[PDB]
Amino acid sequence: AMSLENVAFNVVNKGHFDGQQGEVPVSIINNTVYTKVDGVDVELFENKTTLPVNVAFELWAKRNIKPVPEVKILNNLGVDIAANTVIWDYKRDAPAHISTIGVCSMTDIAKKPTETICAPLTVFFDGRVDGQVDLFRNARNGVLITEGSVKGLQPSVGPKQASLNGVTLIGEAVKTQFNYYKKVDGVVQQLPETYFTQSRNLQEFKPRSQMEIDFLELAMDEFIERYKLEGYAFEHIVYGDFSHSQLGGLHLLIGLAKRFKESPFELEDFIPMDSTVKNYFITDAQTGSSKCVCSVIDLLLDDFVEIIKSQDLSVVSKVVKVTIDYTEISFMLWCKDGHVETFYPKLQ
Amino acid sequence: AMSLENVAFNVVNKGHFDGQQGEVPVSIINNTVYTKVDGVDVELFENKTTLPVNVAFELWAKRNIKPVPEVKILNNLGVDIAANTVIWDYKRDAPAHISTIGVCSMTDIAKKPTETICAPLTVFFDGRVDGQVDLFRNARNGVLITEGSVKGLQPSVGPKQASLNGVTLIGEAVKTQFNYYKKVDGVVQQLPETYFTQSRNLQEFKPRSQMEIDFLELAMDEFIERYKLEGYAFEHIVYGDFSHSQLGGLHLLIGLAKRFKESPFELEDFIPMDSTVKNYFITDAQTGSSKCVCSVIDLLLDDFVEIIKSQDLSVVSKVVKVTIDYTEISFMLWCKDGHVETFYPKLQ
Amino acid sequence: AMSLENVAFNVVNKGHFDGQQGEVPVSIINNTVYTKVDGVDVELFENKTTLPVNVAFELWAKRNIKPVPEVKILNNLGVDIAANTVIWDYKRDAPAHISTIGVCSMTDIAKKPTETICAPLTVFFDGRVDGQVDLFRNARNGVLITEGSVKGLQPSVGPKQASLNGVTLIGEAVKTQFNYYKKVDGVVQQLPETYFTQSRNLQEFKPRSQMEIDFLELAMDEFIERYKLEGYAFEHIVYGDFSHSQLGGLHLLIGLAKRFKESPFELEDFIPMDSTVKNYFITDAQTGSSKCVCSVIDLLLDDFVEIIKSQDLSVVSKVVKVTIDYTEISFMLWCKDGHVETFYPKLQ
Amino acid sequence: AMSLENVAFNVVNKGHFDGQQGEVPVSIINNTVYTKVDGVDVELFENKTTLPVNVAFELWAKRNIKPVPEVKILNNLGVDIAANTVIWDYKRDAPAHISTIGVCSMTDIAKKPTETICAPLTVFFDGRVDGQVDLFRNARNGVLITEGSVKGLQPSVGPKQASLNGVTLIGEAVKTQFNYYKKVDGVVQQLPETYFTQSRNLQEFKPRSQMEIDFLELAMDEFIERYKLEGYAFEHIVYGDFSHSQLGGLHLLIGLAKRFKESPFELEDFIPMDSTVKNYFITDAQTGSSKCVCSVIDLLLDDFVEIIKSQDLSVVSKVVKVTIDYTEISFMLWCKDGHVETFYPKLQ
Amino acid sequence: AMSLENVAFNVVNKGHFDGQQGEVPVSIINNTVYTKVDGVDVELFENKTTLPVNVAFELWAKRNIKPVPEVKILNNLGVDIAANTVIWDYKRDAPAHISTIGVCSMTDIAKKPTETICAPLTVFFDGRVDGQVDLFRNARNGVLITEGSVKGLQPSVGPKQASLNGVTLIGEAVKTQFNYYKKVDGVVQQLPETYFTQSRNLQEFKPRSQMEIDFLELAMDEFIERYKLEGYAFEHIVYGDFSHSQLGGLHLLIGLAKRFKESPFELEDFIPMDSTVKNYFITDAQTGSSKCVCSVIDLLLDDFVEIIKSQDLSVVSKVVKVTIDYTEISFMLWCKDGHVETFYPKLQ
Ligand SMILES: CN(C)Cc1csc(N)n1
Ligand SMILES: CN(C)Cc1csc(N)n1
Ligand SMILES: CN(C)Cc1csc(N)n1
Ligand SMILES: CN(C)Cc1csc(N)n1
Ligand SMILES: CN(C)Cc1csc(N)n1
Repeated sequence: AMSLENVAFNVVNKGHFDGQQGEVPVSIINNTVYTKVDGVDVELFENKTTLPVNVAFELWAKRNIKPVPEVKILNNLGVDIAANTVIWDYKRDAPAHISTIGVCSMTDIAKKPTETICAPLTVFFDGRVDGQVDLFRNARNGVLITEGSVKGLQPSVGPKQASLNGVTLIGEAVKTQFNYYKKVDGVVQQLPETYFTQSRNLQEFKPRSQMEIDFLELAMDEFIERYKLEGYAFEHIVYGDFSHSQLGGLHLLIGLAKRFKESPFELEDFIPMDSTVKNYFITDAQTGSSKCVCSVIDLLLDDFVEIIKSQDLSVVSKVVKVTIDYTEISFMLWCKDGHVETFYPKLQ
Repeated sequence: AMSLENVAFNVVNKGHFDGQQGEVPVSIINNTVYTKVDGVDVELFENKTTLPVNVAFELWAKRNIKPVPEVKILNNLGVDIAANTVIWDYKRDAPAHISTIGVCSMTDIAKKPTETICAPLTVFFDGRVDGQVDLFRNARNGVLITEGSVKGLQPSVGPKQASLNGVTLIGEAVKTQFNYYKKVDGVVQQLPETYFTQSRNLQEFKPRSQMEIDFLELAMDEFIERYKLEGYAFEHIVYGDFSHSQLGGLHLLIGLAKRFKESPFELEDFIPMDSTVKNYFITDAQTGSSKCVCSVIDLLLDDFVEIIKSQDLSVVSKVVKVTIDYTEISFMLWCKDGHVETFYPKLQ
Repeated sequence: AMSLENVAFNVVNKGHFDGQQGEVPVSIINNTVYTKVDGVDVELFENKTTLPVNVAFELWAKRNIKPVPEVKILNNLGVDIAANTVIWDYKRDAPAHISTIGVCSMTDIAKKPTETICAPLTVFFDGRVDGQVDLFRNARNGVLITEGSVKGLQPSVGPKQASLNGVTLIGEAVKTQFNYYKKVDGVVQQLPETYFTQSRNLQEFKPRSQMEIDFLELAMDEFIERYKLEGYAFEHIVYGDFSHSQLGGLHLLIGLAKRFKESPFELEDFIPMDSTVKNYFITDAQTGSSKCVCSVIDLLLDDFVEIIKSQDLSVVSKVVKVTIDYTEISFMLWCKDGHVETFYPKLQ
Repeated sequence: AMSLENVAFNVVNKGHFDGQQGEVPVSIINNTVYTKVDGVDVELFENKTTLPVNVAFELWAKRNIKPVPEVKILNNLGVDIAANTVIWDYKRDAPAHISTIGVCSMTDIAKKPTETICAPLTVFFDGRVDGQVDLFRNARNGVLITEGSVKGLQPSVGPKQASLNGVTLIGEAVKTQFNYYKKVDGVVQQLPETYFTQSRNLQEFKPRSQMEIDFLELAMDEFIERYKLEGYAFEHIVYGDFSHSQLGGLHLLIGLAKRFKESPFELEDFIPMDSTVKNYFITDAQTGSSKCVCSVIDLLLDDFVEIIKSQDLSVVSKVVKVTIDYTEISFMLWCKDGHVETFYPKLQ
Repeated sequence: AMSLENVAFNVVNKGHFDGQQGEVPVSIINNTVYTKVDGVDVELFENKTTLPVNVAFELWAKRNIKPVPEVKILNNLGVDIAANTVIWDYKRDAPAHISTIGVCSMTDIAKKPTETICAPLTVFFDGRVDGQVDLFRNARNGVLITEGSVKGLQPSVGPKQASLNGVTLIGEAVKTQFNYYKKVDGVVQQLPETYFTQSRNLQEFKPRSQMEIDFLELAMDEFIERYKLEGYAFEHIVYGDFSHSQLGGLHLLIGLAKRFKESPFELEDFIPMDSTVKNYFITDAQTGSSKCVCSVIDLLLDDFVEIIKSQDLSVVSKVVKVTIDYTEISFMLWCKDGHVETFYPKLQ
């Protein structure tokens, strides 16, 4: 019963695929899906994926329209595929996963996640869908999200935010904080202690603590004095050094947000995907200070201060490993005479 | 209930659209339609039309698989559209008509040829389909084909041949000779008395008369002597003159077929469409004699001899109009001292 | 050290990928790979696959240039992937398998067939490559070909022919007849007793037995008399019935080859892939007799005669299953009064 | 050693081409370069050039990431090609020059600018690169930029701004003001006296003089009074006349910037390239006043005032030639009774 | 007055560009040019070049329709560009040269070959066009063809054949044998004494000497005996050795033509361009003997016999340089005990 014309009918009348009956006239030209609306063609979808246009159209129409974990979380947890849904990746304008289970005849490797092809894959299960907690309970590999408790299983409290139709938000009218569960080879895992990235924008940056309010409001030297940060190189790492041709530090999103209020800068996202650590080719418009690979992480300033203040400062250079978004992030810590020179997410 | 996947299902299982129920997985990439057959994509259709790939695919699947009039006949008769069928043009690899009636939601201007949008268009009707003779009686404009007699309607016996799936043939197991009828502005039009082109190939040329057998077998001077053709310039017009840089004459397909047995030549079909008169950029491989626009017609040699012998040879140059395939073909007749110099389908 | 320019260098200098060092300037435009040869671009490859142009180019350069089993055999045996080679499908102008093992970084699911992702897949192993017989012994699933005996393994003698660079041939300077072995779920499977299709063309058809020579030479009634085939409907099944609008029978390639010498016909290959049984939309040019789905098999006439003469003729209709190319081909046998009416590869 | 996969590796790991060793899996689909990052394709480059996708990708990766002269300056100076670098044109999303020298095997006309093919071309040399001042000294044709003095050669002080990764800026952490030198047929040229365009944006417009601060702050009549501009048509030329259907004047960017603070307007950049004078199809959103070709120049208001006050106002219409960005810009000056009516960059 | 619609008008009415006035409606979709002929689109041109579709269309319409030197001759002579004509390469379906002189505004580097940009380029001049012999006398670099004598210029008699509209022929109604002249750096160059390749096809092969007639008619051992070729390895070099997995010898087109009459073989033209020596990936269908790079030259058998009989047979291996089509072709001559083992165009 699935068809191009039926997917298009659902998009036109329901804003997305809603299992409704009906067909609309469709025309495909190159990578674009159009529909006839009173004698003229109207664009419904432009394929930006590496899948065929009609296939990507159907997967985009069948995307999950509930708040879902951000793609970076799913990737860090080793998710290969979702059970009977499509996690659409709005950063890549493409499906987050290569294959599907019970979604599209062209991409499906199975109809149900109980089929033996899914046994080695880490299947994403959503406890908000009936029967998915039980499917995770019998799955060999999987990642489960829930809104509440699961009998016997100990939860890992996930981030406060989730993606709803490409908008990362902390839900007020919807629940976005999930309990995370993971199984590897039939064994429930104890998920590690983890920090979480805040997933904020440069243009819409809002502080989420009194320390972050003080960072944005106070001058550099009075914030450093207030929070006893002397010797931690926040002037370089967080504020940024725009005095040399190569831009110094600037690895925390809150520091880029502070700079952004004063003067603009170019951020070239050369690997445009969702990731815990982002790399930008940054050009500061005021000074002309630039850096080809400037690693940026959006940690709550308090969490970053806690991380940097919990490090031994007696070695010239070492790798500092921190669990962020369930993954191991390596940082390079450079010290001199017991003070930090730089601390940055390792470009590895 | 029409869909891309249903059209594809019919192509895969029925060799064409057969109104069957079912769907197959389809992928569209550029101008090609594929289907998954055991994990790999198999090409079903490559779009060579100016219509969208999925639209052209549906029209090609819905093509008429009965013997139908050749596109040149339909064009000569002023056919704009077909009633509830698609006349596929195998020479252009595209639908013969821009729009449809009751065939495809993207190309349809109407569901039934009785809709007022069809009134000014010359609609093609097929008497072999129930109700189509009556639809022609009520159509303001149209062309009707029938296998037999329609009470009160004066018939025009059409050509012996018709196109069946792109093969032009004189039916033995099927009827290919139709009665033709035409209406212009609600009035039945008297079709003119006409010659018909034979629709033969250069490579598969077969003589269809004793005169044609003699043309292919006898030498030039003994054929001309046998058929009393002295003074009719058959040496130039039919045999061809390969002695100068510009190829002389060579306007009858049988003459090209005779030459082809002896030595090959290049025929550039610069306007590749079905037409009563064809134009080729011909290069003779043996001599290097060539002509940018060599008009070629496939008339039965007897018909061409009858035409040329029925002309007044007392004027230097004049236009000779001959009805061929229902259209008026202009010829340029050039004479000197009561003999033909050249006679060719007038270049426009 | 694999690159687009290195694959292109190998194509230009070695006719294919040969592991040589070097690079040539390449330009990719749409689906075509070009190389600069003295200031002008020369086409190296036109992508006809659903894979990206550069990816398909690399797989085509890395195609197996030794005689390999025909794709229909591999498909019939359930082959999903090849071990460290590419079986190029010359009929589809695409790789026979979706993924690779140790061939191309874009398509590889593994470097070696011992990786756990290959365990559920039926991997094709070539005993002519060092270590591949051992790899088959440790594979959970696979198909092995060999030129000789493997101690302890019960062989299946395969067809006499193999594909060498797209040419199906019976090797004289090379071995094309292989021993076949198959494993399903770690257990060696007994390959069934089978007939083999002959893989002949209509245009280059050669008889391979005295019965086939007699079929092509004798008239229909004297061949049927010589081989005692009265009551077996060879007039319909093998010779073909061109008297009605729907073409009767014509299911054996030798019968199409016999007809082809007398008069031509159109064969529309609507699912253009390699398969034991082929389906054509056939239009006979002489009569206009046609059939949307005409199933055609190229069996040696003697094998087909043996099959049809080994059937019980006392039931109106039944399915007759025959093992051909290791697969079970269903036939529809229709009888009346102890004589065959029709026998054809069952349309699905 | 140059390859598609190596260029892609450099882009992924270094933010641009950095001569590093390594390869990443690449897929090319249409005009887009992707790389596999954990099973999914991530876009690296979308070709907007008229060069092949892989070729444009390599040139974009090999773009100059130091502050370089703006393309309009290079064009006005007659630069045809750059020595061993790529000047990327961010306004056209394409290389500024057709060919390269020592950059890419597909576009290179030479490896070194000393090769005889470069002798007639004006090669761009960068004194900040070792040996390039000496290469300019021996070049027949060229344009040289330097940060300081060149022995024997008299410099032309260029504009204060340069382009750094597509951002036009006046460097604080980097030097953007260059000394310009030019050679035609082996002879060092005396570059002319020139004004420079300021290269500002409408949205980020900042005044660069007290007169420009007063223009943006004061009302029209008090600015004209303060700067004694009565009779110079600044009301029309700089402020703009929005009272008629055709938009009057509005040829100086500062005037568009002033209007922009009050109400928005549409600027159609119908020839989107870098040029000293820009032409826009402007539609004022508040009034509906519009002009198909509104020539706009960004001159410092003081320079424009100096130019207009240095003209003879006694003729109805004449061409006024001004050297701006080293090129001759023609202006049309229209006067009546000794006062300016209009003064605009000539639409020629 | 040059336009897309005017080029299309000329193609439709004149079979090519003929400088006529007029326009036809054109539509461009992807790489195809169409024209409306009675409401439907008819394909005029499919772009197979790396140039834009409209640009390649114009160059193809403006192709030289007189017999011209074969592209291999022009390439061997170092021709970079043609004076006021387009040499169409029918083997590559593209212009033979990158740029033009006085042909198309998109590809022209000059209007006349006297412009200083043409001075370093070897310009092709055609003495059959008025003023082109004089233009060659003033050109710094060039190749001139003439039908007769140029006072003072020492001629080189070229091959008997030329290309007329893609057909290589020895003219009977047109002159195809030209006098050749070449200039390098303002100095007329003495063209070397050369053999010429015959430019024959495998399918249309005709012997051009009594020795070639005897090669095709006599058995291998009686031809070798008749022409005293014992010890020259013609069994390997010309006849071919099909006994091993790697195809032995087979480097002369006449030997491939002889084999072709007996049994077919696959010739993969992996670098499809016109060249004196061609390389094929050959697969013999009868034996399965194959060779990845089989160099093939079409020399008149007498010329090849003269070349091989004029070599010293006392060294194990040496390079033998032979001038063919004005270029120096290296051959690898392998001897043992005073007899030839192999002699083949040296693989590079
Ligand atoms: C282009 N990308 C945003 C995909 C998309 C969604 S809706 C539409 N026209 N395109
Ligand atoms: C390419 N043209 C013949 C259309 C067509 C019909 S089936 C197929 N693959 N293409
Ligand atoms: C078009 N298809 C045969 C693939 C291919 C191989 S070589 C070339 N130019 N294309
Ligand atoms: C589309 N244009 C901005 C080129 C470009 C640079 S990085 C990328 N994906 N495209
Ligand atoms: C496809 N190639 C032969 C170019 C061309 C000339 S005419 C036409 N339709 N295409």
